[PDB]
Amino acid sequence: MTRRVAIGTDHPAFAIHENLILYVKEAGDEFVPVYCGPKTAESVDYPDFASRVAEMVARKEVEFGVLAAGSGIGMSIAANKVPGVRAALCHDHYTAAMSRIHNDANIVCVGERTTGVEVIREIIITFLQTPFSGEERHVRRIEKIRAIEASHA
Amino acid sequence: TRRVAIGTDHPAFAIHENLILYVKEAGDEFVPVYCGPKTAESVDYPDFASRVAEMVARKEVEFGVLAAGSGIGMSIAANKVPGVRAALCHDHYTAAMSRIHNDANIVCVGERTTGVEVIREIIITFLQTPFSGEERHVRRIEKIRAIEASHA
Amino acid sequence: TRRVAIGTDHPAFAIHENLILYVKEAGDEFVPVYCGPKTAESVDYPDFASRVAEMVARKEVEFGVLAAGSGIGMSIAANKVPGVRAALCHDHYTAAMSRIHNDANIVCVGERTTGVEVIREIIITFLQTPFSGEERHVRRIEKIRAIEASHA
Amino acid sequence: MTRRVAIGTDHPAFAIHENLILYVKEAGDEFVPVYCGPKTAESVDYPDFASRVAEMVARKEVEFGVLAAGSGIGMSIAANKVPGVRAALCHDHYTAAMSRIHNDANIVCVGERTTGVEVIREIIITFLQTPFSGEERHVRRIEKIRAIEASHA
Repeated sequence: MTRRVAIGTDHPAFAIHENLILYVKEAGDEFVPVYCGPKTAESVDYPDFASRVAEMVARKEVEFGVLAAGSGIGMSIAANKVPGVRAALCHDHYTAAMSRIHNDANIVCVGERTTGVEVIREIIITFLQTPFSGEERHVRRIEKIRAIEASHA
Repeated sequence: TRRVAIGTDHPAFAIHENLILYVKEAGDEFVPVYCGPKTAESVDYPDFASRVAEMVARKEVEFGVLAAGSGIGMSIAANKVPGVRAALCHDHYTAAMSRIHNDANIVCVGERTTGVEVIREIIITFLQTPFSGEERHVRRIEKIRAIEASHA
Repeated sequence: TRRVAIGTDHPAFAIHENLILYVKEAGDEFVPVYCGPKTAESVDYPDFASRVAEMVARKEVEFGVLAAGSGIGMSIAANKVPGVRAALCHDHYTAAMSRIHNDANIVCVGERTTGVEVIREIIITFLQTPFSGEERHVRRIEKIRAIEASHA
Repeated sequence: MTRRVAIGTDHPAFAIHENLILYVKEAGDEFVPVYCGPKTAESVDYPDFASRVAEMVARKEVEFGVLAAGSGIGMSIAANKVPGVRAALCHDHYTAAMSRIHNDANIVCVGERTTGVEVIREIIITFLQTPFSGEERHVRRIEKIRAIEASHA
């Protein structure tokens, strides 16, 4: 009945991982943060934690992923390489909402070096709270994304 | 000659001629190859993403540009193609860093989120900015390829 | 009835009917009063900023909306009018916080920087979000009035 | 021959004031940061430091101002109430450049809670390095801003 939300970061975004845990809780009591990012401030490679969270989402161990890094760009590239993952790099409320409404995104990506924590807060909450629309055209398009995955499997 | 395949969906069709011009503005060496819809009628972004992304994957063009409503769908779909690194950019900084850190080969923009002058800036910056070639970045990009390999 | 004066310059003239509609979308109580140019020919933003800002200052309308290329000129000029608090917004968060913290009475947007769907979001959020009325915010807003007074 | 750049913040942006000093220097050796923000992390009111920096710019004690706060919105409202000041709230490279090119802005405002430090870095550098265009229409429009000031003096 509650909804698990896996969280990953690289090194620069480690400073805000408690923030991320908190922002997930702020979305609602039904959202459970599962912190899977570095345990310390040590330099890491983003694809390893993108992969870690992405696989959890793909295997359905969690419903949602949060990936925070310098820019979030590498996070969104790495995570989308995992089949079943729809990872959206968001920079504001609008992209966060539309990633859910149009793309039924299951991973939100943000940049610690690009986006202020209060906007990251807003992004995480909006992403978790905004439902997928279910509308015919979006379903068809998401299915075409799945078709692209299959053709390369 | 550095060829740049351009794809859009319906809302971004209205600015396709802008994208063609912005690519050229990046320098004489940059050659736009328009692969988007030829009318304003509604299409599905993954069809145009795939088309551009396959061209990049297969080395038929060096770069792609995908423009849609938000660009989010474009970046999800394009990245499903092995060898693609598609970066959804919303400013100069992300456009630059996508090349510097990630050696992105596709740039994604939202026509409904980002004004055309910033889209212009994004495209020019993306094409002009070189990959750093720095050690850690090369290692991380290979790690992306190792994720692809693990699912192929 | 909560009246909202709308002003633009030339690049934002193309979306003036959008702004009129976005104001209405904020709720039935919101009434757009268009005070921008009536043709696409080039104008000077401070003329339209002043016009809208004077209406807000004089209490003839509750709110203003200024749309230009970047909105930066709009926000500089509008703020030169005593009683105006003009907020240049580029997303939902700034639009909300301009009302919550600053009790902004004019919202400024760039047609060349910010896509129309985000402009739509900015306008709706700006108009719908109430000022917090919190103590520190009231004190700081009065401090803004004391800066005006010190130069009048 | 060098160019003084006054820096102010409120409380939340105090954490990054050394960043701001550094970013001004990064624009070039000709740019001299003059830190005028809070000396400590104590809660302050943004208009007081906006005023402080704005007056310095208006009196021409410095050429440029940097104001960093939560959102930067209040900073840009307060600073523009000082005659002679053209304070631009910027959130990216484009607005930073155009504030100089079109508006000959003399104060840049940023939000610590909205904009990541690396974008703030880019904003400050672009603002300081980008020249005013001098073009006829911008001069006329800036003069109309001055005219608005006069009519309320």
